[PDB]
Amino acid sequence: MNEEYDVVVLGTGLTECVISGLLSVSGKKVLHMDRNPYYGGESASLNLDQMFEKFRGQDAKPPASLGRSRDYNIDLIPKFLMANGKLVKILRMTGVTRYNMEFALVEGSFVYHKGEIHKVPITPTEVAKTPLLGFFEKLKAKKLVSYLYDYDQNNPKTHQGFDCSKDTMDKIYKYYGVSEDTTDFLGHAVALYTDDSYMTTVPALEVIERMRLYEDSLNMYGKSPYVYPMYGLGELPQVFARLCAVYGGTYMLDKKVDRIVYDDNGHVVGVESGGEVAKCKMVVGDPSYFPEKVRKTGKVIRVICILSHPVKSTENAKSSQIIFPQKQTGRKHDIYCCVTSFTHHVAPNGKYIAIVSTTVESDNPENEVKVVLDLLNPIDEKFVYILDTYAPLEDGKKDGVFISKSYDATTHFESCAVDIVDIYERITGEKFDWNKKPVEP
Amino acid sequence: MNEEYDVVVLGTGLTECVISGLLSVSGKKVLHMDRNPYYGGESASLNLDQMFEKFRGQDAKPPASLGRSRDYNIDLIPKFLMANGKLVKILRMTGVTRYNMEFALVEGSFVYHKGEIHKVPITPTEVAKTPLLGFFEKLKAKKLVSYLYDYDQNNPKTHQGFDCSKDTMDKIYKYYGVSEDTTDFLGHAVALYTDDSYMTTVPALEVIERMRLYEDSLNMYGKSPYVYPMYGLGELPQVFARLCAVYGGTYMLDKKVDRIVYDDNGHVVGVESGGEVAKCKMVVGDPSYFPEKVRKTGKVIRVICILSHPVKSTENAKSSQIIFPQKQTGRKHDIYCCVTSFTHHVAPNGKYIAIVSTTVESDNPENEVKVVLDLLNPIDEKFVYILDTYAPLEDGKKDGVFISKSYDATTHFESCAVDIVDIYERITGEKFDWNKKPVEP
Amino acid sequence: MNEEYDVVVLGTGLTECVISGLLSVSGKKVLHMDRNPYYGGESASLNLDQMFEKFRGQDAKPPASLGRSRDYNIDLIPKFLMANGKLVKILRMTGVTRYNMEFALVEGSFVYHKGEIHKVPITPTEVAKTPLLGFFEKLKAKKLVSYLYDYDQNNPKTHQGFDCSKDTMDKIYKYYGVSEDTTDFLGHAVALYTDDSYMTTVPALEVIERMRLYEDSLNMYGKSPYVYPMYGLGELPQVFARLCAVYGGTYMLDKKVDRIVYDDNGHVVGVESGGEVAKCKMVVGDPSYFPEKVRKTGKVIRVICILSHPVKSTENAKSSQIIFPQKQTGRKHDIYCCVTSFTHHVAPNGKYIAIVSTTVESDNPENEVKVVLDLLNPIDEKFVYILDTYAPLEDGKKDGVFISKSYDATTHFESCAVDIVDIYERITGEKFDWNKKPVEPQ
Amino acid sequence: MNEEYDVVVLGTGLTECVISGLLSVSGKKVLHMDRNPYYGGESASLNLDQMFEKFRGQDAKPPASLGRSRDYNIDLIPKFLMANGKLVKILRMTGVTRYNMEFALVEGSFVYHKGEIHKVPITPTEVAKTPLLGFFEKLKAKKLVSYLYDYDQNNPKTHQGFDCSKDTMDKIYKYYGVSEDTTDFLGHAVALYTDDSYMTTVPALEVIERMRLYEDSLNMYGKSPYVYPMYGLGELPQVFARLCAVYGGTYMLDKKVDRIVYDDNGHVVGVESGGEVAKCKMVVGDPSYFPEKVRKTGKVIRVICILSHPVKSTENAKSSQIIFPQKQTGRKHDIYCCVTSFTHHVAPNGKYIAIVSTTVESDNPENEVKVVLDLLNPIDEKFVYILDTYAPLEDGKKDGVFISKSYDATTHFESCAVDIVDIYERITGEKFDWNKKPVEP
Repeated sequence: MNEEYDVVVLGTGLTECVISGLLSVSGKKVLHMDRNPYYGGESASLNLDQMFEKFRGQDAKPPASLGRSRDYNIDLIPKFLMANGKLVKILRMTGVTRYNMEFALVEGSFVYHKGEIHKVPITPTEVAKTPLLGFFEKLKAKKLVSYLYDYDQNNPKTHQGFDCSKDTMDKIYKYYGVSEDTTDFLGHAVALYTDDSYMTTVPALEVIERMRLYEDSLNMYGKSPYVYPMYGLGELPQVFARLCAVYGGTYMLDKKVDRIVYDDNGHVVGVESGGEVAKCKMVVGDPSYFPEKVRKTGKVIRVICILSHPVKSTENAKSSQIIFPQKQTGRKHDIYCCVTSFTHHVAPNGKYIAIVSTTVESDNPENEVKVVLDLLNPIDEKFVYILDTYAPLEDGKKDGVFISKSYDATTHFESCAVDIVDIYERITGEKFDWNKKPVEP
Repeated sequence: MNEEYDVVVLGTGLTECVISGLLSVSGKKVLHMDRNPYYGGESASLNLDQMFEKFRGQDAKPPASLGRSRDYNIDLIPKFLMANGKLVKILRMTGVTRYNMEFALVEGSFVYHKGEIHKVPITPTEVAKTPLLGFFEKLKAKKLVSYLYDYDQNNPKTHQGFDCSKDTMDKIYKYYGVSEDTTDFLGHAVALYTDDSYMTTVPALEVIERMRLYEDSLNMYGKSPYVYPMYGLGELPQVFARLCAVYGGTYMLDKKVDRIVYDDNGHVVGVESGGEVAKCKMVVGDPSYFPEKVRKTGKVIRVICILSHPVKSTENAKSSQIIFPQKQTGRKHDIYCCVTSFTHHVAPNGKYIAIVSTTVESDNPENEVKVVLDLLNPIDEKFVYILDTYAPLEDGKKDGVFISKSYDATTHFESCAVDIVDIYERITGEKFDWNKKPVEP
Repeated sequence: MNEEYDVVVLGTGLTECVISGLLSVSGKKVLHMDRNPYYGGESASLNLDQMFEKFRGQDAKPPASLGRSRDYNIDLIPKFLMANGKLVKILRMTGVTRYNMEFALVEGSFVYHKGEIHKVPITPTEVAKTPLLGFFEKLKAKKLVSYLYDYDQNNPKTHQGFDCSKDTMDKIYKYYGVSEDTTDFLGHAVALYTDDSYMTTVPALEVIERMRLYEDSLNMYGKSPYVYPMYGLGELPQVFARLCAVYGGTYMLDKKVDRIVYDDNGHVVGVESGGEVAKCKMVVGDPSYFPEKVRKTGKVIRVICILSHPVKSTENAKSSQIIFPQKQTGRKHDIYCCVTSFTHHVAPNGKYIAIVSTTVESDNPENEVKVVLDLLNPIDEKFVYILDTYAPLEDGKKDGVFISKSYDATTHFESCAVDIVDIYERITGEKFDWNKKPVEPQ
Repeated sequence: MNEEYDVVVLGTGLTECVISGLLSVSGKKVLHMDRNPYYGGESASLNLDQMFEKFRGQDAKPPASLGRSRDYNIDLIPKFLMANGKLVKILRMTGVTRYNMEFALVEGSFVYHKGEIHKVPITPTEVAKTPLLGFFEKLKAKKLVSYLYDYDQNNPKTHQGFDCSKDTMDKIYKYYGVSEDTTDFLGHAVALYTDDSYMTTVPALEVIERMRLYEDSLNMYGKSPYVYPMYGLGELPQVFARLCAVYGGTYMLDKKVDRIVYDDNGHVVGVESGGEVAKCKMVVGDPSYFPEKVRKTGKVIRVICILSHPVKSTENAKSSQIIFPQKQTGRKHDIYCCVTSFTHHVAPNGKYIAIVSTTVESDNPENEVKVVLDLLNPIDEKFVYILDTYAPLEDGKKDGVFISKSYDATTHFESCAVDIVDIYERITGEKFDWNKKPVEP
């Protein structure tokens, strides 16, 4: 405490934890602090007593019918990992995945359409029979998926008049005559886009590669391409604090940040806590530590629901991804629902945690997610969690202050992984090297 | 019973079950029989009462201190699965992985050396710090393992003077100056070879692929590269019997086979049971059904131990792989010990199943594994299970009789998977297509 | 022409011509250049006047007794094709073999032993009676060759204690008690190995496959397993230049290369010629175009002999393969002699071209082949052709420069075909697909 | 002349010569006779003086403008050999190919279509560019020919919905939508069928084998699949007579056959010539020797033309096969025209032999081939050679008299080879062994 460090990291959300670990295994001396006595900040993992204290009052105690409090590990901002996606690869680079850490598969992958949720179809055979599509759209979509699944960039016989390395997806969509019913599950539930702007801005080959990653992971784990840590995302700050200890640093909880110390040029030189100042060349943290350097970008509502039953139409799946595309709901933002339960040891036996999340568009944020909550009824206990979202004004290169974005409403980790890579590139000034390997402590 | 079939399959060991499943999803009409009223044959799954009847006498009763008899699911021939290895990939092709069949990971991977048990090192950092190696061998082995994981055949920068597609491992071993201390854990515990003859007979790239499979399998769930079914291998005949039913067939248990019916040219034409003959073009079975068409290849001892404690030096692992390389024991065959417990629901709470297996070299097989049994003490109950091993004289193309090999002493499924692939290739006359998908019933 | 191309190919030796043709039928846009006004470079096809200018002087004229100069098509580096071997299959893939191109059979296949040359024995009956072996070795080699031709990998009755998929040839040789006299003609004249290292490094099943290839080709064409193009190897660049034209390109002769253009990372981006620069992703060529990227591997002497008579003991053969195994001559390299004549339209009527080749071991290269030349006497005209051999330092994947090896002394094309396959694999990064089929020209 | 023999052979047509040769190299004692002082009988090789004597009169002498009479070797029944076809393989088994007998390739292979002669396309690239097909048929036939050459019976991936071991060509033809423009050159000029009945009577895989034979023969030397002996087919009887003496027999020319001698059961026992009888177990001969044991099957016209120019549209080919499919000529039988010249030393330098042959349908045989003769004009000399054709009533097993068929109109040897194999199988009672090797003289 109060030394000289290469970097000071503020906050124990996943983005800061991963950046901090990447710096430590690269040889940097890291001081990592958090003002709270717990990990995660806005993305903390709470038990049932903590949920009632936070959402109902200091005196409020949970009813016995909800079960034993310490059986709950409720991640306030739950997200699944794509089995071989960017975050999984970044976590492997830090080495924390080899610890006493288990990833378990998610049982379900579902998408919404006309008041019902259905399994996400992958193969041309499944698309030709999927209840998501009408009779005439099934035929057009079966041909589209056959072409995309049979496409080989190096084999011109499969090109059939398109160069997906250069052409965008909108031309391929219009050629096969598919509607929003096809592009929704394809673009949002398989390729994991959050809006349809990709149809004109990215080559079709990139979209095809994303669908292949979904199929690759799905065939590896069976039921879905998604994994989630046993006991929930709260395990990640724990392993990263042990990782920091292995490399000589320590995670300091319950340490309030008095001020950031800047020089005459406005560049960071230290962080002051309890009258002591720790010198550093850079500082990294989430928006809450630099109110003067961020701007509000919107709101996200998350409604956390404890259920005593699986979601109808998911075939009694005990954990599940459910996508609500905006064009199926009359919205400009998708709604996301992820379901976890005792199978990931986040809830007692027979309990399910279903968390519904979306970007706020109106004056009645709760009403925006009513379409999802109606599919979850009956709900034993419901907690409304609305947060403001922030983004840094500058990239950090001028002032040495590298600030992460708040977590968006998606229930997968791609956008958090994209932010992690971007922050690390802003720190190092170099393109992210996916082959960098840790140094001996 | 008395019909026509494409293939008749005899015995419900895993090899027969997987081949039988492959034939059904490929569209063939299969009659699958077993003379026993139970699944598995010599590799059956026994509870405690069944164990005592088999190994102690019809009248011998288990002591109450062993716990509830039906809490035990003891596989007589236990083997772990590589999480992304050949058998799991074949199982994915049959579709049984989508059924209600749950795999839980194995916690530990250990190798024996100079009287001690140690973790299997994978990363260059782990190899640089492992107690398996001396001060200077750590450095030689660190450079070797770094080179192998960074080796890319299509990237010439990583070759560093070797072409592993043509060069063998012995030239690379002598170049880095590693000893048996390195080649043992690397070749036997990571690459899963059973002797060192690979050092001259296979390209180094074949060894590298095996190391990548280990890292890939470990990266899937964490902790170790091995998985094992909940309730043990006895779930596999259950799911494959259901798969057969989906395709219209039935698994007939308790049906003794009177004779195999051949034509004048010696080719199979039917199987006779209870005075009825079922016509077929081919027959598939384990050696016990065709004594006149196999030859004895040796014996394998399996010593089954019930423990009330984890194995010393495995860090209280509740499931574990332990390899005893032959060069560490003064033998010509490796000894294998796999540990499972309540965590795979094969033993009651607080109980461990430790099974020691090796190829028999002498007149006192139990004494051959004494080095391992001494590390397990104290042992609550010990059962000595010695079996003869067999291999077919012909591959089946001339007579239509396709016979599997007996299960070898290894505690992983690689060699059994190779036998499955070979048998299927001999049956179909085609190279095994690792991309085949099931057909609709 | 100075455009943008996928690949630039430099030199018209056979290796470059085949690589260029394979790239064109795969759809690539190829620029093919040569500094000479003629094809082939060191492997060019010369007439008699051209031979005398090259080997005797600008003023030297051939004597009338040698016949019409333009009746000669002398390949400076002659090699036979194994009838269904790798090169024949690669040539078929390009389609150049379907042109106005005829392959003709070679009449003889002979091997040297104790001062004599004899027909290569194939069947166990021929092996049991060949003058290449002594009395007891005939019997030992008859049982060995009987075992190899009766070997069936799928039939265990024929294994007789050996698994030729795993066991090597040295164990089979030593078990049958054969000496160098058997392994020489068998390994060098039938299976076409150039040294005996295969006996420990390659499975016997591969060796058996090579002997079967020889026997199968021999039964198809009769006299020998070898074919040779009518009018000689100079026909190959001609059809390959026509093949390039079908795919829109042109073979540019007499085009000197000013400089190769590389980027700051050292990778090729273009080739500069006559003040013009043609951009390219890769460049392909023989060692002479990249002196700084190759190393000397040795020398090869070729002695080109015009005869007015067939070679003695070849039964008046008008074309012939003749192998001189190194263990039969006290050397560390085999000597090769191939004979062609009017029957392949490479020499006038009554004339024979016998070319003797070996890797140079000493300071007197001509004397190293004297054992062969003495068997050819009398010799009307003799030309000594000594060449340096080279091999590239890198495979081309780092810098984009894919360089061929110099042609070795062998008078068959397997090692050249292995070089072509390797080069093409280095270019595409994929294992050579022997089933790849041409695309239609645009 | 009056000895005992295993077999007596009568006539020196090729069929008799090859059967005689096969018998000799198998060890049988053969007597071979002919009533003529010359070889070949109806298929003899004539020089120019002999042609005018045969077709113009004893007194007619050829004009000097035709060149040196002995420069001509005109085979009255000319046929080309498939470079790797059935007859070539039989010739290899007899060993005559190692003699001083030279085969030279034929330069051109052409087919007639809608009034024009065009090169025969073999590869998919040639079919994709051939003038035989319209624009859209070019594409469909390319896919058809690709499918046939890529077909592997043991690989079901290449089947693409057809089992060519059982399916016929008509279903595959109709599926790819090819017309007679494709089936004519494919079936008649490539596969060498004489009518389209194969489309329904033989498995498609037989057709694929025939196409491979064409491609294989073409790949042996180049330019075309056909070879022809230097100096013409008259060289074949010469080597077989030399072969016969080497194996202990004798060829007796100019020996008239008085009678065949039969026993009381009607089986042959000897042949009588010049008051001497040679006993034998069997007799083999052409129809002219057994008039009471054969029946007339029709007629064949062969028109022999001497040209001073190559055939139009054959690209100045100096030797050529030209097929005229019946559907292009308004006939029920194909017309065949083969061209040879000085390059096979059958004509003087600058002269061409063009022989047109077809089965006779009408009372004016010459008019039936007029469509071809008009394409040859100008013709220096024309000879009309009409023959009756015969076939045996019995197969010879009962009476020991094995009779060959007369030569059909085709200008390739496939049917003559089929007759040879059939006759030899009738003699031996065994299926023809294509791997049998000669015995030592």
